Amino acid sequence: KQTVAAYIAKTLESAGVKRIWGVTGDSLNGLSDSLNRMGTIEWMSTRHEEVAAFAAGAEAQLSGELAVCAGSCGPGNLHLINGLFDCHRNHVPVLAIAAHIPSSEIGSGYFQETHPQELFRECSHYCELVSSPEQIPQVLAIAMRKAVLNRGVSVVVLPGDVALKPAPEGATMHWYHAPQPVVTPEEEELRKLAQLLRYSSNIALMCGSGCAGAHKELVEFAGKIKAPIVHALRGKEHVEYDNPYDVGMTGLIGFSSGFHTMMNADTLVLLGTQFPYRAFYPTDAKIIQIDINPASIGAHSKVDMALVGDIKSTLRALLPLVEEKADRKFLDKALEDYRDARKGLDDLAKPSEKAIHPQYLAQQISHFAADDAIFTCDVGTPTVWAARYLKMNGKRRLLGSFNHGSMANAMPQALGAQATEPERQVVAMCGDGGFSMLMGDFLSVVQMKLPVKIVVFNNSVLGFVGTELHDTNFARIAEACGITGIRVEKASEVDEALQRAFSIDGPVLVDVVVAKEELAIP
Amino acid sequence: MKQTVAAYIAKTLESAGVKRIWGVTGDSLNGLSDSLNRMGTIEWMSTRHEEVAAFAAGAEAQLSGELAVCAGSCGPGNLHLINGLFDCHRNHVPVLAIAAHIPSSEIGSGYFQETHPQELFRECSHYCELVSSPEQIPQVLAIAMRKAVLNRGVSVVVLPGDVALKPAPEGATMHWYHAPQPVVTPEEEELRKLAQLLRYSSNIALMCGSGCAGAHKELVEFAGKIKAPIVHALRGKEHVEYDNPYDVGMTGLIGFSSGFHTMMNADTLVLLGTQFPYRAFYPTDAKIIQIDINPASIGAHSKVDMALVGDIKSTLRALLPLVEEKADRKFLDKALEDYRDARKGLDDLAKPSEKAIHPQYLAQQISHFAADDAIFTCDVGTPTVWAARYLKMNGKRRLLGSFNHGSMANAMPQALGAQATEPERQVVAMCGDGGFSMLMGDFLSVVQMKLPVKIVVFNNSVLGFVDGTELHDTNFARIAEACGITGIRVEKASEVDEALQRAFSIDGPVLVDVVVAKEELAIP
Amino acid sequence: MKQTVAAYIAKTLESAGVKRIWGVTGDSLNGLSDSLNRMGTIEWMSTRHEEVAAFAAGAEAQLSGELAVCAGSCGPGNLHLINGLFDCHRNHVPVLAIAAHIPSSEIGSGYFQETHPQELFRECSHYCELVSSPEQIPQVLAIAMRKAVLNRGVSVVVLPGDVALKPAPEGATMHWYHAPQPVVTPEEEELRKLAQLLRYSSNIALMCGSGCAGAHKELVEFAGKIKAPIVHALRGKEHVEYDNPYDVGMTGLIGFSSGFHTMMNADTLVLLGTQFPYRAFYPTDAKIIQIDINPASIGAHSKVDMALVGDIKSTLRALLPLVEEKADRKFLDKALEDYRDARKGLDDLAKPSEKAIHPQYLAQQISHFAADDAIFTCDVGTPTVWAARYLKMNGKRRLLGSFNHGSMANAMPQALGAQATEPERQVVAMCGDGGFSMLMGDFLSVVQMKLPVKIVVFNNSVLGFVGTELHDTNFARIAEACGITGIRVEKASEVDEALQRAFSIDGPVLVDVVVAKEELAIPPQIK
Ligand SMILES: Cc1cc2nc3c(=O)[nH]c(=O)nc-3n(C[C@H](O)[C@H](O)[C@H](O)COP(=O)(O)OP(=O)(O)OC[C@H]3O[C@@H](n4cnc5c(N)ncnc54)[C@H](O)[C@@H]3O)c2cc1C
Ligand SMILES: Cc1cc2nc3c(=O)[nH]c(=O)nc-3n(C[C@H](O)[C@H](O)[C@H](O)COP(=O)(O)OP(=O)(O)OC[C@H]3O[C@@H](n4cnc5c(N)ncnc54)[C@H](O)[C@@H]3O)c2cc1C
Ligand SMILES: Cc1cc2nc3c(=O)[nH]c(=O)nc-3n(C[C@H](O)[C@H](O)[C@H](O)COP(=O)(O)OP(=O)(O)OC[C@H]3O[C@@H](n4cnc5c(N)ncnc54)[C@H](O)[C@@H]3O)c2cc1C
Ligand SMILES: Cc1ncc(C[n+]2csc(CCOP(=O)(O)OP(=O)(O)O)c2C)c(N)n1
Ligand SMILES: Cc1ncc(C[n+]2csc(CCOP(=O)(O)OP(=O)(O)O)c2C)c(N)n1
Ligand SMILES: Cc1ncc(C[n+]2csc(CCOP(=O)(O)OP(=O)(O)O)c2C)c(N)n1
Ligand SMILES: [Mg+2]
Ligand SMILES: [Mg+2]
Ligand SMILES: [Mg+2]
Repeated sequence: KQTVAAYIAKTLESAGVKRIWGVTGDSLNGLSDSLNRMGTIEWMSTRHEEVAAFAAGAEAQLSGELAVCAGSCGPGNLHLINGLFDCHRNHVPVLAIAAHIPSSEIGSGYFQETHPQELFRECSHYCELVSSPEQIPQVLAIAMRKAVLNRGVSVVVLPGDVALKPAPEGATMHWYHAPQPVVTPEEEELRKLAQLLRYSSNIALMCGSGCAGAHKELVEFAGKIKAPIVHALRGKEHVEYDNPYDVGMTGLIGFSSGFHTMMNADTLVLLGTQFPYRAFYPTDAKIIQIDINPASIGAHSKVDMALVGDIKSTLRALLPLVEEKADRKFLDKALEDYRDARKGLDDLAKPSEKAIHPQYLAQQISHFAADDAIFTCDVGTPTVWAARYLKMNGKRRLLGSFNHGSMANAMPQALGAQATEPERQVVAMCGDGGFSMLMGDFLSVVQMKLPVKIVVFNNSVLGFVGTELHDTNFARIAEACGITGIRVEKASEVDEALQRAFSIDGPVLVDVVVAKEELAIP
Repeated sequence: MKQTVAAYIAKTLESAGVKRIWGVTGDSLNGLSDSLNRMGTIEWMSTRHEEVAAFAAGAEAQLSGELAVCAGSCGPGNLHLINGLFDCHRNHVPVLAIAAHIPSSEIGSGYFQETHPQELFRECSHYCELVSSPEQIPQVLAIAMRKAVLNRGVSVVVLPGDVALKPAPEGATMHWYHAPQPVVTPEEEELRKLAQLLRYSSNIALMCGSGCAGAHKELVEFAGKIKAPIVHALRGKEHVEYDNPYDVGMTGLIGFSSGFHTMMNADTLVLLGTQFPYRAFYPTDAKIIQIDINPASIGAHSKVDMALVGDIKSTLRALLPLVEEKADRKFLDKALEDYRDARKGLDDLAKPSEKAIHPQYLAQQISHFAADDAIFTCDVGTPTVWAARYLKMNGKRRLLGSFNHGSMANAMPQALGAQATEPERQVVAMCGDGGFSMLMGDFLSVVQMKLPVKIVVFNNSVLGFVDGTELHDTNFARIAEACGITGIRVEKASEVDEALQRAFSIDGPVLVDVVVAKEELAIP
Repeated sequence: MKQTVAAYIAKTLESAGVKRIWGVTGDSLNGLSDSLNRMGTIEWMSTRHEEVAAFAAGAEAQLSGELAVCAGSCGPGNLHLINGLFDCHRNHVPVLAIAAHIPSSEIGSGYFQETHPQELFRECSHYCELVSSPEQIPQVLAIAMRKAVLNRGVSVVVLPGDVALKPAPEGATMHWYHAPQPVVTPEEEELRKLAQLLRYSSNIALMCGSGCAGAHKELVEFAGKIKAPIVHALRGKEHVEYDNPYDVGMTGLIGFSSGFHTMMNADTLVLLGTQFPYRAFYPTDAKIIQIDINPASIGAHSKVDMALVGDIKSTLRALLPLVEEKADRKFLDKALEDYRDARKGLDDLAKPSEKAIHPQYLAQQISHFAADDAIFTCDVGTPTVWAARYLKMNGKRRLLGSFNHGSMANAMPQALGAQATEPERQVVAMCGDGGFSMLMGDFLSVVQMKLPVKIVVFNNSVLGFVGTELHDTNFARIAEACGITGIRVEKASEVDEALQRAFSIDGPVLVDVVVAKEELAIPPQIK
């Protein structure tokens, strides 16, 4: 004998969830009451539910495990929506509990009435209203299983009255963790691919986050066929380290070596990528794509050969079939292009008496941040600088809103990262627009005591792609909130400001006045 | 080489091997019709109601294992597809629907025939998008086709008639690379855990669904190794219920005692590739193990103590060598004995009589006289019960229905698709009188398309599965004759054998209108 | 009152005056069937396809002016209603759809027959909600019924079969108060402005749609006062094209020259209760004034220089005394002359011949021999063209079609609803061969319900309006096999007697008329 809400909480507990992110409301009484009497799952109270969703997404990204957020009826859960798009687009396992108005009032135009079970369809792969307690075991099981195994958001919509009703007595709360299966293409398909590669030249690999966990195989594959690698942004943390074949990125924020290697390839292998910018794929090259998701195949380019498979096990099965190629002209030219490009990048990142080049600031962040720091970066120029200047190493992490493309993601994600890894350094590279767009949750940094290092790229503008922001002193604002604030205006002050911020035993905001820059590198 | 968006679509489908498109025309489909006529390779199959086009395409996809296509004109045209598309999607068969749409310039104004197909079809598809711009078509079509084929379901492309007539992007490619399913099998560690669990479990039953298609050999070997009786969900019947000494029937209301009891009494239950939806028929204190390729199926209709994601064939192949042979066969032997009793009860109901024709007799005789490799379709209603209980399967015969979506009137439309896909093969539609008359207009398609379907109407002059249950008494044989198809009216049990034999021999379509009694479901 | 949710619904409908519910049963409808049986007042009308139940309910609501109801079982059952509900909603007729739903405990699990009707029906309704809890039903049903009747369109109530069987709330009331439409008239200032504008406008035409229903007298008086020819949109035909010396026909592709030119050449155009959707047929150079009760109609298919919200009857009554009589009638006289030419062209196409039966001859003869108060329905396709051009209206006859939603196969199903609603009245369905065969199963409903519909099939063995070839079918033979009289007509000389026979027979009849391919154009009259 327990409530529907208790059944949910116990089942989550069994699946190993550690916390739920949200803001309360009366519609969530059943859930709050369960959490209080359970005393194991921790409630993380944010100032805006949007931030709860972002934070849960960051937690799921880092842990590889189901994360949970919740919102009260109407406006409460509606506030989650932009953060849930980010979670879903980032392919991270997140369950959203959307509390709903009393079921008796549905359809009458009631106080706070919305229809969450319709609103959230696009940003989830499962979304249903629990009208009856008898639904909860099936609805919760499918929701959790899809969130974890399909890697995305599931939404359970729970009227507050239904939450307080008795759960079905025979229902079980134990959760069996089923890992991903091994997914690899048919042997014949691998043989066909190997044969194709045998007779292809000037091959480049475009690698995305689907290569996570396959570093060793990827590097061995590139070396075997002599293929330079370019990586999509979400592949950066997984691909751009211990990798003599990596030659950068394309797209507008990429650089010349990535751009040319991609354009000039005669054969292109897309490995676990969704890189969306169609005009950056070459016009006449064979294109081969390997992905676990049929929906990704052909999404942003023609495809001459498609294979469904997980990158790690596909490459393991493929490697022994692939003959080593001696011809390395294309690779050598790409590497030479890369050397030139990096040098161009580096020339932009120097100290000056004029104004602080944000690329200098980003470079120094990378230089002084921990060996295993977790970085988040706001959509806007901070994404450009992170892409171009953060050095990855297989331990560091980079989170952003790279697919959904939302401003204001950095600090909220940092919040989730820091709570998930309390001992780890977390550095939020924020825009002034981004930081102020969800500024209220700066107070969460204090309230939750999460030592997040916030660095604001204060260009007092909405700089990426004019439209001015009033000269704001964020350091002063931090101090007023009870967090250490450091105002940086001279390039010579940068090094010491970052070192101080990182050493302080607590959260810090470094407010750096930076120059407006350009995207292209001459 | 300039070409229209519609031509680009048609060429791409041609390259993917599509042979026909099912629909009814309209002006909003001019682009498409024009290019099908120019191309002269994909055949246009014109039905009387677009709902039937969708059912038929689903039957084609079910039988061929390959992408099938249907189309509808703007507004009401494509809207007519919807019930059939639910059936396709629920049956997990690869179908592309081209929904022609009003001219894009009139969208949002309350125009003649305005609907929003890109919203309507969300639920019965895994991909559904409006093509506003010619520049979309290569990506939209690629994703639509790839998802339909590999995710096994319906994709919808909504195409305003004016956009269809615009130039396709010049660099777009129309060649289609056929990517087969991957091999999907659980990690080794998980298989060893399962093997260990089975080693310490007793009284194991297997509940097998259509996910076992292609895995017959492994399934039977597995059951024999651990001594587990098999019960099958309805959509597993054609794949599981033959050359199988472990099979003990079905549960659910249309199942029977042996299936019922074996399921209820098991201490360990292994769900293999099944979505069997009737929650109260799963046992209450059993360990439940479920193997499925689709995370959404896991735990959908029962608790799950151990879940594994994997394809049945490849999972059982990897699992078998890890599983120790069990000597204890009491549970299996008792299930088999139950089964012997149940099958005798079933047989007692299927006898000729002077009173009235027992539909179960009729079904039994259909099974007896139909070809070794006949394709059967059956209407939702009593014909589904009789098919389930009396059609003998053998690894060549096929059974199609609307088993998940549960729509009346599916049998003849599916038969239409089956017959066109396999022109040399015998196709037998087991129809209800409600079902047949609900989409009766496409009976004319049987003549127009010259598809020798054998239609057998279970004429109980009622909506018998379930006020408004009485249908005015109707002679469907007479209606057939008036349409130019042979009609045989059967009212005495003694006439059944010869009526079926004549129908099956006739070189053309035939409707056999059999007056059958009302029957109870339970069996004494 | 101890009763179930379904019983509460049935009693409330009974109190609102509903006489019948159209549908096909299913187990998910047990609660409702149960209640209807026990009540014995509302009649269940069983069709062969639920799509037909929806069309038929729409026809009933169109003719009676009152709430009509249809129902469907869970999943495929109610899903089958959808195309007919689009027609109802687009025709602005009050219809409640009861969509039975799977047991609420199975929702979200991928259950047998699972759909989400509360999402599917959003576009073709102005109210659509799931009843999860018995406590909802009084509010949900009250809003559903009120919106259907007063907003004139479809409301959908989605009702899981288990919830249907639960107790209704004990204090709920089942009595229904009928609230009529309010009087809606523009503010006096706006009428004054309009009158002033008309005073200084010339060459004025009126484009009149079904919003003019009930305003014939005022409309004709208004046109005469300012000397404005009237053209009518198709759905205005039955309301406007009779006892009207100002009416000069229709535009659009199926309209004719006089309508076309009057519309194109006007310097001032007044849209009265119309949604005429074909944008290119509005004049490019004229002042446009639109009066409508629905803000969503204003400017939907043309620019608008002056807009007024009001009901046509009230608005014209308040406007007339403000409007000065105009002496200048050149524009009107020219339109009337154009009209005389156009009707003559129309008439020349409607002659008997030994070659083949011109469908326009067939339509003309239907109009000539049908009752003076017949109800006509016509399939989307050529029958709509012929009805538009050849049916003579008179203020008693009615014309139903699928004119906005534009669905094939509407004619016979609408005829079914019309005949049941008016059992003593002659109902003539002008069907296409495509239309008739597309929902042919419900031909059996004509027998089962014993509705004496007169079906006339324009058998051109093609999908003629717009892969169009249909195998030669003999529908008369099919009728006979179904137990209905069938008359096969192949010579023009046989038409007159075939129609007279069909209309006299005390029962339903199908007249299968082999007709020729035609064109929309009408050759000009001497100039
Ligand atoms: C302001 C801004 C500018 C940007 N500009 C650029 C730019 O110039 N260049 C750039 O590159 N990015 C840019 N982006 C980021 C860009 O939008 C995309 O987010 C990114 O390029 C996609 O990276 P990915 O392909 O790894 O994406 P993901 O979305 O992470 O794709 C993962 C892919 O791998 C597949 N996959 C996952 N797991 C496996 C597996 N085990 N085996 C096989 N396949 C698997 C998935 O199905 C999916 O297709 C920008 C972002 C922002 C905010
Ligand atoms: C009137 C009527 C009465 C009915 N009553 C009954 C009844 O009493 N009993 C009954 O059993 N049915 C009954 N049904 C049918 C029932 O509703 C379901 O259709 C049926 O039980 C489900 O069968 P299944 O599990 O094969 O379904 P499917 O939907 O075919 O299930 C397939 C499952 O296998 C998975 N899968 C697919 N491919 C693979 C693979 N390669 N490897 C691993 N997994 C895979 C899928 O993800 C899915 O979960 C009735 C139907 C009707 C119309
Ligand atoms: C094959 C085919 C071809 C067609 N071609 C043509 C054609 O060539 N020409 C043609 O005219 N039609 C044609 N149509 C029909 C056409 O599509 C439109 O449905 C029709 O023109 C609309 O007529 P209406 O304005 O009366 O429409 P309705 O939809 O009946 O619009 C009524 C309008 O009045 C408003 N209203 C209602 N009540 C009141 C009131 N009391 N006071 C004020 N306003 C009120 C409503 O809000 C609405 O704006 C065709 C149909 C078909 C099937
Ligand atoms: C919520 C949201 N609003 C608007 C945009 C459009 N947009 C993208 S980048 C950007 C500028 C971001 O400003 P800031 O955070 O200050 O970053 P900057 O580029 O200035 O460094 C805007 C307005 C967006 N991506 N998301
Ligand atoms: C489109 C549709 N309408 C209604 C139902 C509910 N229903 C299920 S079986 C049935 C009666 C079936 O009639 P018939 O085709 O004659 O089969 P039988 O009478 O032999 O059971 C009905 C009305 C349904 N499943 N699908
Ligand atoms: C359900 C539906 N499908 C398709 C269309 C497109 N369409 C419009 S008219 C027509 C021809 C109708 O054929 P028929 O009923 O025989 O009429 P006619 O031949 O007299 O034009 C078609 C197929 C439609 N409007 N509605
Ligand atoms: Mg900025
Ligand atoms: Mg029957
Ligand atoms: Mg025709």
